[PDB]
Amino acid sequence: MSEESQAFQRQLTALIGYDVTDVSNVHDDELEFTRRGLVTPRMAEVASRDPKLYAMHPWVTSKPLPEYLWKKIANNCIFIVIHRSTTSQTIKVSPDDTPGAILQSFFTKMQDFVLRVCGRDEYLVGETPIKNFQWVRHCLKNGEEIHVVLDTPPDPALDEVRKECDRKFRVKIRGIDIPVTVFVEANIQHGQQVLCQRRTSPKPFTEEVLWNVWLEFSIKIKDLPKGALLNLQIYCKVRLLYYVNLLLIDHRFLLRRGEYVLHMWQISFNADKLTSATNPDKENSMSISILLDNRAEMPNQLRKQLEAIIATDPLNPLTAEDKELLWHFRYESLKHPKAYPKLFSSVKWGQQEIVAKTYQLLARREVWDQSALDVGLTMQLLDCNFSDENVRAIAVQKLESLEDDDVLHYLLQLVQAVKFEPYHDSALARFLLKRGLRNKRIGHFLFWFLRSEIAQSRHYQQRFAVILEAYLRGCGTAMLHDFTQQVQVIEMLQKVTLDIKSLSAEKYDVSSQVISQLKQKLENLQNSQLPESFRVPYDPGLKAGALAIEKCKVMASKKKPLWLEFKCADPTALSNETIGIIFKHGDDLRQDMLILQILRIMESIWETESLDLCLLPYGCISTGDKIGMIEIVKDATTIAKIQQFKDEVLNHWLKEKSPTEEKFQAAVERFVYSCAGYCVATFVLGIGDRHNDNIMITETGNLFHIDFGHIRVPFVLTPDFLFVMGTSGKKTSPHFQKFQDICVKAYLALRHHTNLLIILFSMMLMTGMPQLTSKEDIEYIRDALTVGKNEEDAKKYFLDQIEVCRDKGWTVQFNWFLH
Ligand SMILES: COc1ccc2c(c1)c(/C=C1\Oc3cc(O)cc(O)c3C1=O)c1n2CCNC1
Repeated sequence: MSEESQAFQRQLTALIGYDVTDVSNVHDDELEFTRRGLVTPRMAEVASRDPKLYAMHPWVTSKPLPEYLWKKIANNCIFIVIHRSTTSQTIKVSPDDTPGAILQSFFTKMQDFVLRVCGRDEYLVGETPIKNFQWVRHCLKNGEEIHVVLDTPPDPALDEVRKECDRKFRVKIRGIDIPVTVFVEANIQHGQQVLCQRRTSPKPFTEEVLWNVWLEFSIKIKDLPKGALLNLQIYCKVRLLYYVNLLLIDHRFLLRRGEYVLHMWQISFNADKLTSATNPDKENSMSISILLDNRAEMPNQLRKQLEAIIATDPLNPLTAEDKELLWHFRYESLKHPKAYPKLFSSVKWGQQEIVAKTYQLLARREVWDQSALDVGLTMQLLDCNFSDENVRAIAVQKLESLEDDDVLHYLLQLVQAVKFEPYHDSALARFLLKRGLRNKRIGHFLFWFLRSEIAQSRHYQQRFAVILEAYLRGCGTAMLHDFTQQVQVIEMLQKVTLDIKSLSAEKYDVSSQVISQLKQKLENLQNSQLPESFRVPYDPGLKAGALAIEKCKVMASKKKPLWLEFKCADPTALSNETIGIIFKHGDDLRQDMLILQILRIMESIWETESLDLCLLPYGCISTGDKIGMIEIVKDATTIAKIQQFKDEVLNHWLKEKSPTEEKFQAAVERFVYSCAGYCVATFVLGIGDRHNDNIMITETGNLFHIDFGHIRVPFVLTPDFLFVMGTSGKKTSPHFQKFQDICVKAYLALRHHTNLLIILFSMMLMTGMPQLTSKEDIEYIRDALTVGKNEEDAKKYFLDQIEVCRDKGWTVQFNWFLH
C-alpha cells in the first residue's frame, strides 16, 4: 500500500537492524535484484507448508536411540504424566508408540486435543515414535518425568502471511585518494586462486596519487570465469593496507563495463577479504578509481597413486603433478565422491575450454547423486576454495536430504558459509531460506544468526540483510510479533549494560551506588517498557516474563556484565526456577557461538557411537559488536571461587552439595564423564590451556568450560580433579583407569570424522577469528588429531598428554596468577 506498505517495511527495517532499501553504498542493482529474485523461493515454501505441523513445529529426529539411553527405559515402557486444570494421571507407554496412539489410549481409558509440554512451548505431536522426540529424549538423558499439559491445538490463522572478444582484459588505474612508498596490485582472483597479477609503478605516497595506467593482463575476455573477482589491493614496507573487490562478471551474466570509484577496507587469509561490498564510510575511507572498457583402462601403479591422493586429508596440498593426474583421469575420479574437492580444485578455471569440460563432468554425476550424504564432504565444496556456481550447487543439492534435526546442527556454519558465495542470490542462500520458513525452530535461530552479523559486520551486512528480510516476509505474523519483542528486550537491557559499565573501570570491584543505580534502572523497564513476556533467544521454547530485581546483581569481574533472572511467563511450569541471562560487553561472543556449536556437533558424533561425555554447550547469542547474552547454568560455581592451591577442596565441596553417597557417586560420575569430554573436545580445538577461573562445575558434578575469548599444558587436568578421581601424583586408581578409558574411547570417535572436524575448524577460523589466519594456524588440528597413525600410536600419543598435565600439576595455574 502507501502508508500501510511503508509501515510494514518500517517494521521489517527495525527487526533487521539495517535498511535494505538504502542505496547510498552500491554501484549496481544486485542487492535489489536479489530481493525480487528470492520471492519465488519464498512463496513456494510458504505455499507448501502444513499449517498444523508448522505452528506446533515438532522437534524430531529419525536417528536411533543410544545404547545408554535404552538402559533408562528397561521395560519397553515409558512414564508420561498428563495434566488438565490441576488433574494428573500416569500412563505407561511403548517407546514405539505415537502421540496419537497414547492420546487416544488416554481418552478410551478415561477430540481435537494435543499434548503440549509442561513449562515450555514444545509440542509432542506427529507420526513419530515418542522415542524419537528431542524433549522426550532429553528427559531420559537427565532422568526426568515427561510432564505434559493437555489442551487445544494452536490456531494456524496466527502463522498467516501478509499479501506480498579476444583481447587481453585490461583495467586502467586512475589513482588512489584518501582524506587523511605506494603501489596498486590488481589481481584476477577465482575462489582464493590467483589467475593474473599486475602492479603499477611505485610512486611517492601522498593523499592523492594518479597513474592513468592501462593494466593489461594475460587473460582473454572469454577465459574469464563467472564469479571472478577483480581484487584491487594497495601496498606500502612492504605490507597490505587496503583491499576492495569487484565482480568482473555481474549477476546477470554481463561483463562489467564503466567508471568505478571504490572505497576500500583497511587492515590491522580470512573471509572478509573476498567481499563484493565497499566501505560505506565515505567520509574517512581510502578511495580508488578505475576504468572498464572491455573409454579406456588405467595402469595398476597409476590407479594406486590416484587412490593415495584421494585418501589424504582436506588440508593436504595438491602438487602440480597431482592436479594434472586428477584432471587427466576425471572420469575415474568421478567414481569417487570423496575425490570431488581435489578434482575441482585441480581445474584450470582460467580457460573457457577446460571449464566447458568440467560442466560436461557434472552432467552426471550419476554416482554423486547416489552417494550417502557426507556432510564433512559437502562443506568442503562450500568454502573459500570454490567459487563456481555449479560446483557449489551440487553441495547444496546434497544438503537437501537431511532432516531438520541436522540443519540445526550446522545452521551456524552454513550461514557463515554464505560469506564465501560470490553472488548474493545463491543455492545456499535460497536453501537457508527454504528450510527456515518450513521449520519454526530453524527460522528462529536463522533470524539471530543473520542479525548477529548484520549488526557488527560492515563487510556483509548488506547481503545477510537481504536474506533476513527474505525470511521475515514469510515466517508468519505470529513470528514477527515474537521477534519484535525479543529485539526490544535486548535493545533495552543492552543500554543498561553499557550505561552501568561506564560508571566503573578495572579496580572498580563493586560499590553500592551501582547496586542502587542498576536496581533502579530495571524499574524503568519493569514498569514501562519491558513486555509482559518475551521469548528467550537461545531457547525458543522458553518464554520469560517478569524480572526478578532482587536476584539481579552486577558481576564483579574485570568488566561489567549483568546477572539477570526472570520468572517463566508460563503458568503451567512444572516447578519454579528463574531463567538467567548474562548480558556482557567487552568480549566477542561470535567466537563463543562458534565453539559452542562445534561442541554440540561433537556430541552428535559421540552419540552415533553410543558415548555420553555429558558436555554442557550452554546457549550464547551475539547481539551486537562486543556484546551479547549468555545462558546461566544453574547451580554452577567456578573452581577459582571454590579455592577462594589445595587438592581436597573439590571433594569436600562436592560431598557438601551431595546429600547421600548415592547422589555423590553420581557427582563423581558426571564429573569423570564431563571431564573427559571437555579434555578431549578442548585438546582438538587447541583451546586446552585455560585458567582455573574459566572452568566451572555444577553441584551435581558436571564440569564445563566458559568464555572462549581469544583462547605449556595440553589441557586443564589439575591434581584437584585427580583427588576426586582417587589419585595422587603418579598413583593409579579405578576412576582414573576409567578416565583414560572414556577419553581414548571418545578421542578416537572424533578421528573417525577427521575430515568433518577439519573443515569446521578451518571455516571457523576464516569467518570467526580475525584477522589474518595463517595456513599454519589450521595445520594444528591435523597434528592434534594425528592424521594417519593407526588407532595404536595415536591413542598412545594422546595418553602421553594426560601424563604431562599430571607431571605439571599446578605449575601453569600458579604462573597464571603472576600478573
Ligand atoms: C555460563 O553460565 C554461567 C554460570 C555461572 C557463571 C557464569 C556463567 C559466569 C561468567 C561468564 O560465563 C561466560 C560464558 C561465556 O561463554 C563467555 C563469558 O564471557 C562468560 C562469563 O563472563 C560467572 N558465573 C558465576 C559468577 N561469576 C561469573
